[PDB]
Amino acid sequence: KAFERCELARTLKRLGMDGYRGISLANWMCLAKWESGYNTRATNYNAGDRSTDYGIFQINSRYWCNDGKTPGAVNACHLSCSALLQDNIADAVACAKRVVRDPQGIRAWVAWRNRCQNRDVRQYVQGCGV
Repeated sequence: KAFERCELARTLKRLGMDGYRGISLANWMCLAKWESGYNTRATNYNAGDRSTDYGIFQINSRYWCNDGKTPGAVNACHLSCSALLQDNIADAVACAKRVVRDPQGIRAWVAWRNRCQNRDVRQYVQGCGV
């Protein structure tokens, strides 16, 4: 599913992401925008280390979800990576909450540091009613 900007903003708000572990909704929006363009079926295989990024938040198979073909993988979210490809993002959000509970927080995604950190991220939620 390809989410519309404001549709996603309201959905994440309802799922309790606004201010989760100190992370504002606009930051989560900036993350999803740059990671997948708000698309839930987005996947990216990393030939270099044999892992794959799944879904709207592009969660990696080495630490977070199990896809069976990633060497030395752990499944911290206790989810099949398949779960991160659903139209309903409830599982993806539960796993993203798990990711940020680690010391790095939102910094775990390098794309966040490149395109969101120290930037005006208000634009991602403007006019959405959140």
